[PDB]
Amino acid sequence: DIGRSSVRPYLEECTRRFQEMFDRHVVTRPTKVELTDAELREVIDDCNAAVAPLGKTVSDERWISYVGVVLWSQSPRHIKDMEAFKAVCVLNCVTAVWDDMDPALHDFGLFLPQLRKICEKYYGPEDAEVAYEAARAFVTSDHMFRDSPIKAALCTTSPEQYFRFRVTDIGVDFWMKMSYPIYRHPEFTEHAKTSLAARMTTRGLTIVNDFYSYDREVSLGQITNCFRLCDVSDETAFKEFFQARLDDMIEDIECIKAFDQLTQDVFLDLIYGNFVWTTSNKRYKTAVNDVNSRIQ
Amino acid sequence: GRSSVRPYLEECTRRFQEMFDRHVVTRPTKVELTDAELREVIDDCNAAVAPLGKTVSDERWISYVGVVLWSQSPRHIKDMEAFKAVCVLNCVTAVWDDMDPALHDFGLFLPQLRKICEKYYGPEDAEVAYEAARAFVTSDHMFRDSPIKAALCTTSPEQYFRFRVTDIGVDFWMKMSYPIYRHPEFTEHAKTSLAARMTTRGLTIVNDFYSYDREVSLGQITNCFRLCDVSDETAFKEFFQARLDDMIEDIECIKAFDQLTQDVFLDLIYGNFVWTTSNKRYKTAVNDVNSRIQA
Ligand SMILES: [Cl-]
Ligand SMILES: [Cl-]
Ligand SMILES: [Mg+2]
Ligand SMILES: [Mg+2]
Ligand SMILES: [Mg+2]
Ligand SMILES: [Mg+2]
Ligand SMILES: [Mg+2]
Ligand SMILES: [Mg+2]
Repeated sequence: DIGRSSVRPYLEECTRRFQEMFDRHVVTRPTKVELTDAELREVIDDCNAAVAPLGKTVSDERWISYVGVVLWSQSPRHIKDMEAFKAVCVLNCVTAVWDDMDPALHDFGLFLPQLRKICEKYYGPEDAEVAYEAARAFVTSDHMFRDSPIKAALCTTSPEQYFRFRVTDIGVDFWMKMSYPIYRHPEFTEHAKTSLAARMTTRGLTIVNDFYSYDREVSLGQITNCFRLCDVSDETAFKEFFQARLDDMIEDIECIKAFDQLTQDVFLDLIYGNFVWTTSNKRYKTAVNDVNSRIQ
Repeated sequence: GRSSVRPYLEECTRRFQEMFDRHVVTRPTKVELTDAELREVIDDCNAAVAPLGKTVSDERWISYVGVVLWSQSPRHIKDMEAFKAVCVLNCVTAVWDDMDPALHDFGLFLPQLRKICEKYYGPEDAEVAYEAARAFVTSDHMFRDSPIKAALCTTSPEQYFRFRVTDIGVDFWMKMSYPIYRHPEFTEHAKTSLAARMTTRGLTIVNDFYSYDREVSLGQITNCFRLCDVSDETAFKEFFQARLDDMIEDIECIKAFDQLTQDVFLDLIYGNFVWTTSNKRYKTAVNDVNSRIQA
């Protein structure tokens, strides 16, 4: 019940502890990519050009709120392909719309060609297929698991089962497989394609997202959130659960430091940058305001 | 003696089997190949690894291929050409897994993997199977003397099994096996790698226990039982129970999948155990079936 329906009492302390953790384990700050107004407008118009078959209009402010994760969580010091950057901007945004849509509106025949059109505009032939398959797999997974028994089992059993589901469902495998062309770094490209890149970063992305999206998701009956494993109405059990998740994040980050310099740079900018964006998006500042729910 | 799980061999085998009978229930069935299929498979295996210069005996091929014969899901098979492809791809990449890396020639071996995939698979599936084979052999190579491998295999069971999702080859297996079944739900789980992540621990814990002696004699660190002091019967006992607990949890969550997919997942884990307990490979440290000869 409502005594369990929000993580608001822990908002300030957990935000502080998240930042404390990154300052002591990552150290290097994330950094915005600033697109021009023309580049931002190109991205947005391509976004509108992808969801228009599905019928709905999406405001500039909604697009800008979706695209911030790409602006904050890539690795600017290592970028070599700004066309691949813009592709990740568009692909991220249009599949976030899909993630927010009611499944009865998931028209694959109309939407999948639009995803391919994006990948072919921005990527070479081989990259286009890799980016497109991951986009296809991501939107199919989100459709697949709406009120699936599989999701219920994997989210309610253990943190191990839940994070295993999230390697795909949170979109990080997709992210890696559309982002390696930005960097054109051979080791990073191989970790992206084995999905080791996604598995190394899944928990740090997921735990942060789950904390700040918890209120919205429970109000909408969405079960894919690790803090639904613990009783968030008891401070003691919550704090103990939360420390376990910080420990998870720390172990991952320290193992990431065994990767080569450029690769760990990208991995860590992703995790820390997602945190910075997540704490500045109004999507995650009520259960249900007008920038995150709508309609069903 | 410190690198051997020999004192634990009988009890752990019994406990493994008891676990499967209780939690899986239905046993695996071994695929019978005719003489012509088996000779087609071995001929293509030899043709594929010939440019790497190391002869491989029929007996060695048969030892590699048994895992495919035992760990697929016979009552759901629809495409025996894809089945034969998995036989060949499994065996040739197992030889690669047993090669000194100085003999890894990607320029000679990668086109042999492509030629196998194009023979047995439709056009999309040949790409999916080829990429996963490429991913597997490249990973085995690039992690051979690697601080990344050291970190993931020494830190925690959690980091270890994360590396094994790729390293043991199960993601490869799923991406080349889905065409055998033509089951739409199974094909998607294969392509997201959820299939692989559900089955990794049950495959890895079994294989690790029985390949431990061989691996530590060859200086191979990719084995979860190197996380515990196998010379401490109390510490080993507690560790082994924790790994059984991991297998049980995975298996009970697999049962939430649709009936066919769950048959394929559980046949894979249990069939692998049945094959492993009768593979000669695992019966010495290094024997001249599974020798990767060196130095
Ligand atoms: Cl959900
Ligand atoms: Cl190894
Ligand atoms: Mg989602
Ligand atoms: Mg969502
Ligand atoms: Mg969320
Ligand atoms: Mg190996
Ligand atoms: Mg091996
Ligand atoms: Mg082994």
